[PDB]
Amino acid sequence: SFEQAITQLFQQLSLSIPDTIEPVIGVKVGEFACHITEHPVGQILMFTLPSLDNNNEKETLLSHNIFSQDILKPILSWDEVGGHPVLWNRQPLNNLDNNSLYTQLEMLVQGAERLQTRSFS
Amino acid sequence: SFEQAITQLFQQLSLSIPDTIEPVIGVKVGEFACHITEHPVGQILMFTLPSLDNNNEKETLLSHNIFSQDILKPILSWDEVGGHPVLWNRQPLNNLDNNSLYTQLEMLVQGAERLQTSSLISPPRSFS
Repeated sequence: SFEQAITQLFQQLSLSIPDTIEPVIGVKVGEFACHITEHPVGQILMFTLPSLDNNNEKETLLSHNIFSQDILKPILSWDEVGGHPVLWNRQPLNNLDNNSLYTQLEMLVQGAERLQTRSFS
Repeated sequence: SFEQAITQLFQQLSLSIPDTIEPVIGVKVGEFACHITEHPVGQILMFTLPSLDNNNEKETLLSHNIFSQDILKPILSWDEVGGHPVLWNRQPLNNLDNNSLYTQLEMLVQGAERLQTSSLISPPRSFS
């Protein structure tokens, strides 16, 4: 059912339907590299690694996480292993329809856009 | 199906079943007042307002929100409307079990207990 979900999603996005479906699928939407996988079993998980800013205060960052009427609104978190932010959303694979994966990906990138409101090595 | 959930819950918790069942139900465990409600429709939301500390840094507080295998692991957030922190979890009202609503409340409370910092001995504080 996961393979069917990724297949259907790639179709809707006009993406080359993979004959081989890896555990973690990748889809880039502009500057946001999104990852799609099943975890835990029966749950579709999508995450992106946003680039926050030291300027943001704790309460402001935590404000993004308040619940809303949309269960797909993404959660802003931190991965202590890698040492960087992680924005993610999740939904059940049992209760999934034709616009589901597509909508979850859209909700994730919109949440990522909301986190932005440069120097490099 | 929501009222059917609050009953089984209160029953496993040996609580008095109200006469009206407000859209938002309240259950208090220890020092944590936990609010329960169906939001959005079909989803059972539980939340409590935990006491935090400037001690914890932004990365520490956000690290509590990483995804894991447990979908009931609560989320720490901030409610800018009320101006306070909110810890919450949520699960499909159409997939509950004879141990789900319970495990959800337990996960929320355990999450709040861990964020709390209590004095060894609470001193007497004045007020009006």
